[PDB]
Amino acid sequence: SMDHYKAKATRHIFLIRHSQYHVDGSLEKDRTLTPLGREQAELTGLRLASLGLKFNKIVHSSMTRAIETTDIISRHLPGVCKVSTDLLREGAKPEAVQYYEDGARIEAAFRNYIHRADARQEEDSYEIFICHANVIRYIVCRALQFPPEGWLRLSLNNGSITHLVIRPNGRVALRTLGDTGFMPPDKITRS
Amino acid sequence: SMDHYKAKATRHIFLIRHSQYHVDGSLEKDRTLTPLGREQAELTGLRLASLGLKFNKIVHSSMTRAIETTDIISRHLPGVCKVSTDLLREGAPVQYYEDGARIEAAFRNYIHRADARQEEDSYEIFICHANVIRYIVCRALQFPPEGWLRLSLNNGSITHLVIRPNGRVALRTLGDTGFMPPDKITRS
Ligand SMILES: [Cl-]
Ligand SMILES: [Cl-]
Repeated sequence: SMDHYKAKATRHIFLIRHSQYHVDGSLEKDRTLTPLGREQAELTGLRLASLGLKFNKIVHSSMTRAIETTDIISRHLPGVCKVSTDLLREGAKPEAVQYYEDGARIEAAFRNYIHRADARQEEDSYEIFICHANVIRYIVCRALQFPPEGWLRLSLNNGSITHLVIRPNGRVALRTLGDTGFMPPDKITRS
Repeated sequence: SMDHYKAKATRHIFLIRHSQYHVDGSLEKDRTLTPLGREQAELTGLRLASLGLKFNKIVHSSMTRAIETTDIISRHLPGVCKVSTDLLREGAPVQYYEDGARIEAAFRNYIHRADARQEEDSYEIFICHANVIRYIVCRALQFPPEGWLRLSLNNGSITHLVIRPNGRVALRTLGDTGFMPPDKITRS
């Protein structure tokens, strides 16, 4: 649950991990989805469209993998606005500096997108965020008031759907985590 | 992760919540699956069988709703041994102290206990109720057990924990019913 949180209606937060991608592309623009990754994103779009929900917004990382996952999923959700954000990117001892930076960035995403309620919300909301495993796991554990170690102990599939429900008083329920039940096992990957 | 734990191989723990059942049934023998519940169990059985895994065991609650969910799922898993246990039974929706103690006992007997005989990676199914599944997840991951009620598990859902030999635990999915059509999904 969440301290100092007050929103006007319930929020349904769907956190989608980007699909399988070419980790070894030289430049960020080369780090596109794999053919399997494109099929994963089709399955995720099919699933989301099948829920009978009107989504308010798709917010997505500006990394190539997340833009492409979004391009595919959005075809299934005609009329839903898309917002690109650099805040949901991952940055380029190296390890410690990178973790320090990533910590700040994932907390920033939490505060900006999850803890921050919109004063202009007028009904229950259904919000899609397409991004990466660190920020998704972190948001889940942060929202549920789990320990700082905790997010590293989750492991989420490519194209997976995580559903958090946030009540106006800040009560949080995790309805599903890392759901790829809608994908055949021969399409399921972690990277 | 878990302290005082050394296993020989990795264990894949699949925690399945019983399907939808008749909550108002008078006696425990009347609290059977609803027709939709039988449908949910079939979907969960189909999903489990599709994973290409030879499951080592199916451990289930001795409650009617769990026995019935198991009956259906086991049809999809021929040859897999089944063990009934009262350790996974739930009490009513200060007797609650002993129900609490029993979920800890369950965690200890089934999850924290590794088999010295198991030298190969194992795949273990537990079919039981939302309270003990949520507790197990929190305990295995060293989350505040009071976190338990922040987790919501659909009927017939699959929750998957991975336990490495050194006791490191990963949560791979929680409350997965993505294999069920939306109109078949229930929480009670
Ligand atoms: Cl991303
Ligand atoms: Cl049960």
